Amino acid sequence: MISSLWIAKTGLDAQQTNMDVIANNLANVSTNGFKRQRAVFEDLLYQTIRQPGAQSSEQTTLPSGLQIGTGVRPVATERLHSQGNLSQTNNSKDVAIKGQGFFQVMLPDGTSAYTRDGSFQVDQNGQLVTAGGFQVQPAITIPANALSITIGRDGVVSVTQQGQAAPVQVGQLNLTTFMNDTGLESIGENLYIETQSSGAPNESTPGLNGAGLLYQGYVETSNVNVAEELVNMIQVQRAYEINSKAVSTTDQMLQKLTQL
Amino acid sequence: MISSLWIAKTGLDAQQTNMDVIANNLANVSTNGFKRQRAVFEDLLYQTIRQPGAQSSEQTTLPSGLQIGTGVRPVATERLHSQGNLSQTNNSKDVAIKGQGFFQVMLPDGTSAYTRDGSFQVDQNGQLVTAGGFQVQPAITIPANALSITIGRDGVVSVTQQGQAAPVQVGQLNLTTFMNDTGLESIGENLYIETQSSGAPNESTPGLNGAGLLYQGYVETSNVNVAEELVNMIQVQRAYEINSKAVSTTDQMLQKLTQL
Amino acid sequence: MISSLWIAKTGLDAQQTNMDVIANNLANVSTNGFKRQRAVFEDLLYQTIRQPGAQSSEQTTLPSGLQIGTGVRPVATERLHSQGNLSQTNNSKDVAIKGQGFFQVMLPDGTSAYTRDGSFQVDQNGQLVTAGGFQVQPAITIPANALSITIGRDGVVSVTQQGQAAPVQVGQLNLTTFMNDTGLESIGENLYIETQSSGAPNESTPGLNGAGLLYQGYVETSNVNVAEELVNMIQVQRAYEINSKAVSTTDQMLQKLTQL
Repeated sequence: MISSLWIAKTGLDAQQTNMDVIANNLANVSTNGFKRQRAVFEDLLYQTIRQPGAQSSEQTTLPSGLQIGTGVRPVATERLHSQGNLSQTNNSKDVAIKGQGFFQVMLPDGTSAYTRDGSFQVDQNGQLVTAGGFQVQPAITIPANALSITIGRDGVVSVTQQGQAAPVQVGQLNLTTFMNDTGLESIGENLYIETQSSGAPNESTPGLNGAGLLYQGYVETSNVNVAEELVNMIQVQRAYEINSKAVSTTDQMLQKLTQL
Repeated sequence: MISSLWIAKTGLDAQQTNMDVIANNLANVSTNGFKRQRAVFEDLLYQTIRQPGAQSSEQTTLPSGLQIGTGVRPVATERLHSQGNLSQTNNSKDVAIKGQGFFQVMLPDGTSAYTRDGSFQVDQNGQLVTAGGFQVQPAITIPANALSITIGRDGVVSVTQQGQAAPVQVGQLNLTTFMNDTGLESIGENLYIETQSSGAPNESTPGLNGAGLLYQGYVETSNVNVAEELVNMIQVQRAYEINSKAVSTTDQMLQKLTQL
Repeated sequence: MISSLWIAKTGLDAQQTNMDVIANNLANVSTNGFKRQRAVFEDLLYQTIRQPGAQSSEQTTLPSGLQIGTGVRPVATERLHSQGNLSQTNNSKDVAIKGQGFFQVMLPDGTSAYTRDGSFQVDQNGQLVTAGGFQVQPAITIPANALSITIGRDGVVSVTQQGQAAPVQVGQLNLTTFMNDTGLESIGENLYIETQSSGAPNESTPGLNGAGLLYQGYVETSNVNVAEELVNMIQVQRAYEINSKAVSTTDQMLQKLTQL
């Protein structure tokens, strides 16, 4: 209709996506291992009318010609993979991570996902699963007569058998690093899957080769900054305010043109 | 948006960082070996509208030109490395430090960490560890037939064997001194790893070369005074209130402006 | 468009600058050595319609002719360089200044800046740097075998070596003073630079030449009068309300001028 109205529509859509991201952040406080997400925006086409070069006279140059431009196309959402603030859960199955690294988990379809969530569980068959039976990699099977479990800083998981005066080592729990942590594609369940952007996964025991360390009895909190989200929400509401104002102004312009 | 909103956003961000630092300081009272932190702030860019020099006429000079300025960027969260108070734990397996010095520790990489926590413990294989299987350096192996253990002010760890009336020298436990204590980067557990600003580690015997002494039966208490932290908290909370008030004022300004 | 509307726009922009200054002042509470700014405004053109002199008759003179006037152009922002409130931070690396004067600092660009922050450090090479690794002036280096540092209120810096019973004089730390401290152009980091409105930097030992004294273990707090800032913010909010109302009135007058 008018070049103005499409531009304002793109602006409204951009503010709406930005509010979607803020709402997803704000809802996911108190979710373990969640990574704050933030939208990066990007301006659209520029309809060039007079070429910014294009010497006007035989000598003059015509600096900074006429170009209009449209749109606010949202180009990406970066995920901030910073260390969450650890919290003392004092729970024997809850393990947190300090530094880079992701737990590897075998999805029932046979593919591997990666989670920064150590809110583990032990099922019927003794496996370490994670809130949904997603069996970890490599498998760790607690003996049926084990009493108490411990997970060292180096990932060595061992149990205290009954009667046995020793912590026999049951399994080894290793992490995985991606040379682009941000490029993982989340599929829900607090899980990410490998894509072309993240690059190949390097699996190693904790500590070695850039991975972090494992802290039993702690859980990683979401790195969502509450005040940042609140001011973001105020700013987004006002930007939406203003863009709808622009839509209405273009409406009034067009309507006065109609009754002409 | 409005410049005011960005400036006040940075103000709330800085005050939240201050509040979180103070909360960590206050919640870690009665944590052995904790080191008190404080945040140091720093203002951001100054948008110069008129340059403070920039003569107007051929005579006049325009003193103190117009520059707005933004932000309260927190330039650091430094850590005060003062000597904590000694308290009689009476436990023979706990040692504290008087003066400079950190107990060196082997991470699973083969690197070095450093901790002022001498509540040493015995693993299954007899190596001295510190709350996490951190095999102290250099390697120290408590004998199986240990009856009592002593650690002098020069750091020699010697044990009483059955039958023999002599404290056989089982190991030596020297401290590590950095030229900049503040520069250390914590990785939790009250452990610090060497970094470029801390300086190269100087490993040396206790008591000599500026180091401190090793006191058995003592634990060093956190250098956090509750009264100081509470007065600091009062000041910070009032600043936080004022900054949120400024954000709300800018909100009201904008929403009325759009009501126009 | 309308003579009313451009004047009202100038009023809105002046109030916006005023809120910017208030928000930067108010966000920089709890910033050591910060100085409050205050914006000074200045009315624009006065379109003369009838000259206030300009005899109408051979005898009458027409007092108080007709001139309309526009604009509220903000002409300057003066930074108030008074003494902040010294507080017992009780740290051997924090020194405040009592009276006039600035610490000179050598930026890596080679040029000189000046700061009223004593929140110093010692980097890996022993030098005193200022929360950002900026080498103070003149050169200084703490010997590696130092145990303490004291800054006499004359400015002489002396450390206590090991063994030696004498605070060997490491160096001398002197201040810099300007005739117009307000003229200094701040560039963030709490560092100002010499501008040609401030004048040549006159460097001298503390005390002499009108420079102030050095107080170790103190930090000079920002001189932001919070009550003045808050009442100013309320006043600015209402003034913005009023100017937007002026824009609204002009808009309605135009709207039923067009409807005609």
